[PDB]
Amino acid sequence: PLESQYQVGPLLGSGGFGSVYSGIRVSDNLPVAIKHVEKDRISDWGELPNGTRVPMEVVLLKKVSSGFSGVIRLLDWFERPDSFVLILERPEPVQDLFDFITERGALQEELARSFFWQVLEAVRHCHNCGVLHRDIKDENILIDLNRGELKLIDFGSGALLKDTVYTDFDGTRVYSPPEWIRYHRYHGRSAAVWSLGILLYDMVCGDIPFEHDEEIIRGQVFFRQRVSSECQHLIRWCLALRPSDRPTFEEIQNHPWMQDVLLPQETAEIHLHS
Ligand SMILES: O=c1c(O)c(-c2ccc(O)c(O)c2)oc2cc(O)cc(O)c12
Repeated sequence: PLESQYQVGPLLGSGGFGSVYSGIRVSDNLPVAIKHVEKDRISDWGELPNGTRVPMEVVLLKKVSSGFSGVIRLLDWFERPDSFVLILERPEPVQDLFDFITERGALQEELARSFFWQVLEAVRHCHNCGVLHRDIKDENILIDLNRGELKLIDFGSGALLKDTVYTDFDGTRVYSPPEWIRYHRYHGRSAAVWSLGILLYDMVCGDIPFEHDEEIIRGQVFFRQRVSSECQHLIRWCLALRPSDRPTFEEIQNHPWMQDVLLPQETAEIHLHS
């Protein structure tokens, strides 16, 4: 087989998620993203059904890879002496939500509703597959600008979903809940809802609501942009200080602010000018 099945293109990005390059599967010109991850920098390892040591990221991706398009799919992976190479889907054209928000500022509520709904559907799919992302944020969401479809990326801080407490976390701090800040303890679902509240605020205000630990613990949300009362209400519910006071995914999707969502294709035609 060998890495020769792909043609490497420009470097797309680099950070705590490794180095990701644009690529093309040679056998059928399929667009792909090629992620290199150094073995030394992988902290959380897992096991494949057959007893092979792979990055947790590979285990989680396999569990969420199938028909549904709300998550970027793992097409293949390789092991090198000092690294792992993951071959992932690559929509074209695409822009991550962080760059999209940097360029356009705060999003109209109609656009934030379509986007947020799609993130909720993707997170539900991950949880239904027994996977917790633990790093939901704008930088980890890609927008397929032609189809108006959002795709979750970088499962490198994720874990298998469980009903017991998590005492470890290596995702983004400014998106982490007060219970992790103060006690180093959180439950998967409620911590995810907290990050979804941070993300929703980020979408409708153009920036995250909290920067310091003190602000997260206090949980007081100030709106810097004009935002409807219903949206503000949903945000404040997602950012409730007590985990049990937060909405479940069902309660979020049945909220009045979430009604009459646009389909992804309508979303692109009206807001992505495509
Ligand atoms: O298709 C793409 C993709 O999958 C990824 C990706 C996947 C997993 C990661 O962990 C990550 O950091 C990036 O980035 C991209 C960046 C681009 O500019 C354009 C793309 O088409 C992709």
